[PDB]
Amino acid sequence: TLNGGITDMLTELANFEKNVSQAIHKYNAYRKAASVIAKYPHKIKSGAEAKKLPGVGTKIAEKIDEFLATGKLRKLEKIRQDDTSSSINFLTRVSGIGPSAARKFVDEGIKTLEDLRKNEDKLNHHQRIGLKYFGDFEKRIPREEMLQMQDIVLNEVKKVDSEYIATVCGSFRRGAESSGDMDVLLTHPSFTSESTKQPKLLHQVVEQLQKVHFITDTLSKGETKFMGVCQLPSKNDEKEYPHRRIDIRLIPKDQYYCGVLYFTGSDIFNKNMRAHALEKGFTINEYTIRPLGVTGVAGEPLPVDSEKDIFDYIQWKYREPKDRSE
DNA sequence: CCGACGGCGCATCAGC
DNA sequence: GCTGATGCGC
DNA sequence: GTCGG
Ligand SMILES: Nc1ncnc2c1ncn2[C@H]1C[C@H](O)[C@@H](COP(=O)(O)CP(=O)(O)OP(=O)(O)O)O1
Ligand SMILES: [Mn+2]
Ligand SMILES: [Mn+2]
Ligand SMILES: [Mn+2]
Ligand SMILES: [Mn+2]
Ligand SMILES: [Mn+2]
Ligand SMILES: [Mn+2]
Ligand SMILES: [Mn+2]
Ligand code: NA
Ligand code: NA
Ligand code: NA
Ligand code: NA
Ligand code: NA
Ligand code: NA
Repeated sequence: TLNGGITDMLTELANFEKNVSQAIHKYNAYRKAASVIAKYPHKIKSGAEAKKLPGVGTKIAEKIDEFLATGKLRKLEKIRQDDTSSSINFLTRVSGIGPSAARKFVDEGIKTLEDLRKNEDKLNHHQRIGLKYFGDFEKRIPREEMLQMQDIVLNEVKKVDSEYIATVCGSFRRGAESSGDMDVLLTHPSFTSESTKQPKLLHQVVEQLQKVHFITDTLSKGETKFMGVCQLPSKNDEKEYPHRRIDIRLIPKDQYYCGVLYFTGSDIFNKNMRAHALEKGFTINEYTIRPLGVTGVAGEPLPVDSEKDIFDYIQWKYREPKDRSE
C-alpha cells in the first residue's frame, strides 16, 4: 500500500457519508476514489497527481493536499469529535442496525453497547444476534479456519444429496489470507431457470448444517437465500472458536458462472464490470449477461459455461479471482 | 452546468 | 389480521 | 463527489 494513508482517509469519509449523511452515492464516490488510488503504482505526492485518476475530483484532490501537508484531515477530526456522528458510526457496527435505526436510537439516547443492552427489548431478532456477537463479527477469519469450514459445508451438503454443488466464494475464492465471512454458492440439477420451484432445496442443506451444530443462528432464511451465524467445532476443553457470519445462496444451475463471478466479487469489481459491460452493449447481473437492443430492451440470456466467457463478451482481459480484489 | 450512479431477497411494522 | 412501505445487507 | 453529456 503505497497510498494507505490516503485510502484509509477516503474510506472513513465513505463510511461517514453512508452511516451519518445517508448519502449512498457520496459513499460510493469515496470508495471509487479509494479503489482507483489503491491500484495506482506510484506514491501520490499531491492532489493534482491523484486528480488525474478517474473518480478523484476537485474535492478529493483538495482533501488529499491537506492530508499530505498536515498528516490529518480537519473534516474527519470534527466528525470524530461530534457526539451524534460518532454514536451513529459506532452503532452501525452492529449487524442489523443500519443508518436509520442508528439515527433513531441516538435521538433517543441509545448510543453505546451498554445502551443497546439496556434497551434490548427495542431490538429485533437480527439486531439482538448482532449485539450478542458484536466482538466475534468484527474478528477476521484466518484462511486456515475457512478451509476447515469449507470441508464441513461441502461434506454436510454431500450428505443431504451427492448432486448438490457448494462453492465457497467471496474474498475466500479471491485467495484472501483471511475473510470477513463465508459465502456459499449452492446449486442442484433439479433447480434451473425453468424447473418449477423445488421446495426446501436450501432448507435441507441449512437444516443439516444446523443438525451438526455448525449453524448456530438464523438472521434471514428463504427459498434461495440464507444469512446466519456458524461456528467451527471446539475440540473438547479448549477455547471456543469465534462465531462467524455465513451467507448461502441457492441459484439456478444454468446460471452458475454468472453467479460465481458475482458472488466472488469483489463488490467494486462487480460495479466496474457491470458499468464496463454497459459500454460494450451488454447488461450483467448475478444471473445472466444480456445484450442491449438498439432501443434499450435487454435481449435474451446469452450462453455461459465459464467465467472467462463473460470476460470475452465484454472484451475484457480475463482475470483470476485473486485479481478481482478492487 | 445537471443528474446518473444496481437492484433485489428477506424481515419488520405502521397504517388500516 | 393483512399488506404496502421501508430497512437492512450485499 | 464525480464525470459525461
Ligand atoms: N453492493 C454489492 N454490489 C455488487 N456485488 C456485491 C455487493 N456486495 C457484495 N457483492 C458481492 C461481491 C463480493 O465478493 C461478494 C461477497 O460479499 P461480502 O459482503 O461477503 C464481502 P467479501 O468480498 O466476501 O469479502 P469479505 O470482507 O467478506 O471477506 O458479494
Ligand atoms: Mn506511471
Ligand atoms: Mn447529523
Ligand atoms: Mn449509557
Ligand atoms: Mn464474504
Ligand atoms: Mn457475505
Ligand atoms: Mn470501461
Ligand atoms: Mn451537482
Ligand atoms: Na479525476
Ligand atoms: Na459524549
Ligand atoms: Na450494521
Ligand atoms: Na463483512
Ligand atoms: Na400496531
Ligand atoms: Na407484504
